[PDB]
Amino acid sequence: ALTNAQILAVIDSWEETVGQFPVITHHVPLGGGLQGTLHCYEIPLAAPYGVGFAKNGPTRWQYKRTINQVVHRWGSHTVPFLLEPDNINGKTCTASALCHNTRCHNPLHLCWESLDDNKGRNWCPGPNGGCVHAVVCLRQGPLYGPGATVAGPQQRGSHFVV
Amino acid sequence: ALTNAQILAVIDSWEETVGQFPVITHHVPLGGGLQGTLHCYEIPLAAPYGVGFAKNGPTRWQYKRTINQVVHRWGSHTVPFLLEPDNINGKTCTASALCHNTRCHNPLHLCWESLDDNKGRNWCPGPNGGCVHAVVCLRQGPLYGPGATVAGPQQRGSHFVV
DNA sequence: TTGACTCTCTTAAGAGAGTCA
DNA sequence: TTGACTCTCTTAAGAGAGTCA
Ligand code: NA
Ligand code: NA
Ligand SMILES: [Zn+2]
Ligand SMILES: [Zn+2]
Ligand SMILES: [Zn+2]
Ligand SMILES: [Zn+2]
Repeated sequence: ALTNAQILAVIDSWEETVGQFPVITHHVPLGGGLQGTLHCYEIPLAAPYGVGFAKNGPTRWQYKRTINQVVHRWGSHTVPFLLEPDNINGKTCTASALCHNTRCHNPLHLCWESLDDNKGRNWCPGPNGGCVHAVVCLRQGPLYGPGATVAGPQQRGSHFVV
Repeated sequence: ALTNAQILAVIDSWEETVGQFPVITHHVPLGGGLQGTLHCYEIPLAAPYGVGFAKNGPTRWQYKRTINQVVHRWGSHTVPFLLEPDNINGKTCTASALCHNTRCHNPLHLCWESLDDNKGRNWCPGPNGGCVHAVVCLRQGPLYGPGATVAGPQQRGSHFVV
């Protein structure tokens, strides 16, 4: 098994490589009618992506290192959390993009939480609009708002009460 | 089936059958420290379920009627909305349960919206805690709250800024 | 040891369609 | 015509593992 030192070395190699990705400045809603700025470190759209990186899906990548003749591989966003517990409350931990930008690999834009917590950030009003997440959101979620509901609750007869 | 009169016939027969389901009272959080009461009309746990109804999955059912000697079938929760557009902004319309109770078929607890809008109601603060859904929620979402994040954003070196 | 491809799987909100009696 | 079962698929947030040179 990899030692703590080997794991830290893996995290260091990842940061050095991701830190050289193109840095894109984005203006984003924060909630409460305010605007902020996020700086995303974005993996390239096509190969080559960077030392150790390869694409396994349309917006999925993996990071690979060979140690003592053995090949090790991790999801490209999971590396910052290799020294953390990998489950909580019986649920698997997942890399959760606070910037909602799948190509970004900035570890300051990622957290480590259940898939339900991860998903729910899509609808959060944001750090200046009422976010109650203990690890606070960086921006208002892209899907927050009144929605586009086609038809509401309704009945034709009188069989039902609310 | 095809004509307006036949579709109205399907909706009326469905309302009559579901109107005989057992009515179960559920007390629910509304947000803002307040509580309300909903009356769900719950499909039985095992067969028989009711005229026209059959189970295709653990929490999935279908309604079936024979019209013009042909069998027509729909998802158990879609029948109230058979006269509505079946898409919006190029996204499929889905039956969304405002009471978050899958066995419930009370049409006063259903709406018709994209799968993203549907999912997002799981994290809404509720009608007394700040819901902004244009078709308003009936309760606070079951997954609303601070979350259980294991690790927050972090870096080991000095290569990244927020 | 490394790059650039290939394939299938998980979750929880939702679906369509076939086999028998 | 009606009832009671069987199977796989969709979406968008996430994953693991094989092949070849
Ligand atoms: Na996310
Ligand atoms: Na729902
Ligand atoms: Zn980012
Ligand atoms: Zn938040
Ligand atoms: Zn209900
Ligand atoms: Zn709401």
